Amino acid sequence: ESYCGPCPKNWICYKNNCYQFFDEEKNWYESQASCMSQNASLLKVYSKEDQDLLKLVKSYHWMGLVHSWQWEDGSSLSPNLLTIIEMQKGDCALYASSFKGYIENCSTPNTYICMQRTV
Amino acid sequence: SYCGPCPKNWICYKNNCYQFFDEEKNWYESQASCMSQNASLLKVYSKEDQDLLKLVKSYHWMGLVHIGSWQWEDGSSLSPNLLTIIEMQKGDCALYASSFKGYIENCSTPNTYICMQR
Ligand SMILES: CN(C)C(=O)[C@@H](NC(=O)c1cc(-c2ccnn2C)ccc1-c1ccc(C(F)(F)F)cc1)c1cccc(C(F)(F)F)c1
Repeated sequence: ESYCGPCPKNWICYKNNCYQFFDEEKNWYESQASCMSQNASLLKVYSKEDQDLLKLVKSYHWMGLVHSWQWEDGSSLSPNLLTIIEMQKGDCALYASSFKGYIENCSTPNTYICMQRTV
Repeated sequence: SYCGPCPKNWICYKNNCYQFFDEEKNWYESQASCMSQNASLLKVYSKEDQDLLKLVKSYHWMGLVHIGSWQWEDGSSLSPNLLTIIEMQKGDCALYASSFKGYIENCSTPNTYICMQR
């Protein structure tokens, strides 16, 4: 038993991370700017256990992974977290279940997931 | 602010706790499963407080049953203007589907289910 947060009211909270799904399709850069305007970043995958809700996410959504692969915050992609699969020539990646990243053209519009860490 | 309290591995949203269960069970077995977790099946009371339900994919048991109207496990009645009820099978139980639909279903049919706690 626990509390979850802190998060803004309109975000899903799970294991002290805040998540928000955006259905208006945008390219990777526009998606990044949208999350930033909400004091957040695109989804960062750092723990299969602490982010196991991602097993339930269907369809395909921008996350903050760019091409080695690294996150927006400049940190590296830890091994054993995502299976990166070629799909379209590009330097950005879409999250899909379960813990997959599909390589995609950064200019192609897609739905996206923003995330705020609380620590 | 903070959301909860909830059990550690449940989703929290606007102070309600939600858990999806992938093992298919009939309505009665699903009700017993949620009760074992000191919870109940999903109750829908507000499209605003529960707008995350717009994002739910597929069909899942909720706590709505027919006896002279539809009622939740807790005995309260279905509020008007909350769910569109759709009938394509003979039954006395209902599956939730987005967006704010209830599909009448045979209580004996195995389905995935959503538990909720508050
Ligand atoms: C992109 N989005 C939005 C998805 O993918 C959504 N996924 C499913 O709703 C979803 C898909 C499945 C599933 C397995 C195989 N096919 N499908 C559709 C099986 C179950 C669910 C599910 C059911 C109930 C709940 C609930 F009620 F406990 F919360 C949460 C998920 C989604 C992912 C993560 C969180 C949410 C939510 F609801 F919290 F906002 C929704």
